[PDB]
Amino acid sequence: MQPWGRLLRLGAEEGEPHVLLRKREWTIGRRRGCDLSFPSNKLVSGDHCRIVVDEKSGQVTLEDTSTSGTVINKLKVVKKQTCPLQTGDVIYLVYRKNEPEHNVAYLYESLS
Amino acid sequence: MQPWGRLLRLGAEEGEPHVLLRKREWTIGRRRGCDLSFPSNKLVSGDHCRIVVDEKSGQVTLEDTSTSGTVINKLKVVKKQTCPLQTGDVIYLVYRKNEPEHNVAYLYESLS
Repeated sequence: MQPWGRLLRLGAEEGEPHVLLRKREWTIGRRRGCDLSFPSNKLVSGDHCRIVVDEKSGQVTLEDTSTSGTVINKLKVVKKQTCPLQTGDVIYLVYRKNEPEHNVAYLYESLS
Repeated sequence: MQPWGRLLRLGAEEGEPHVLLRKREWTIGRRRGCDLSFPSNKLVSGDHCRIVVDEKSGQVTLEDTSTSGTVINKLKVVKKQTCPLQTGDVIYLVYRKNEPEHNVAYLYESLS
């Protein structure tokens, strides 16, 4: 099955290869059976999570099956709408993917 | 009224002051009238967005009223659940704040 996505391990030595997702379901875990395995990492659950692409809608999802959870850093676009704000979120009044020099970002933190 | 939260401009010289939110509603825009104004920035709408804390629930919200939107970076925790994935999202199988040496992060990108 043709690749619909890829993964790149960050902070790795120069030349880190991409992992191509050529399956409808991609498992990640400490167990050697997973598609992406981390048998020496004690902080990853046996079956930590799975990435799945929907054939019909075309939407990609990640489902956590670990004992402590999976964290995901995400950029959300709020256009003429309301949105929750939690401590740690960064507000970009101006965001440029190509040129972050022009970014105007603010870290929000509650004091309560 | 006491400060319930604060904002910090990122990427600035050392000594950047936190902006204290002392009002239930805090407007942000190019207009000089806004609580947080950017009169010289042309990429910021007259009234860009508004930050609010519910007197009742205590929840904090950011409402966008700009012409092109407001971007928010999020640190989401997925625990025994599902969640959409978008190109640019970073999956942290292992997350240690301030201890990124132990992080196991993968940048996700769609090919289709």
